[PDB]
Amino acid sequence: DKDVKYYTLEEIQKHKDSKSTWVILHHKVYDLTKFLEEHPGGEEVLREQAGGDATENFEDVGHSTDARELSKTYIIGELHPDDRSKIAKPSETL
Repeated sequence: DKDVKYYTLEEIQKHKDSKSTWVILHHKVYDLTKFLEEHPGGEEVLREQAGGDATENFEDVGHSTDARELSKTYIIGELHPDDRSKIAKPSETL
């Protein structure tokens, strides 16, 4: 409600251990901890790209033109602008 919650890619990569699961959908960190079983599909399918690159594995699924907007109420941030100043050249590395 103020701020970008710019989360570093290190931070997000921890979030798949037990409960806390975040999933990234076009330079946006979506928190889906309270959307695992609540997701109409299963649970583990979100976890398949927890703490990283869920983009390609989400837009491709082509959800709808109503539900993908709903994700915005679950945006907890986006890629930290240091690292994301570097997407420009992926050369990611590393």
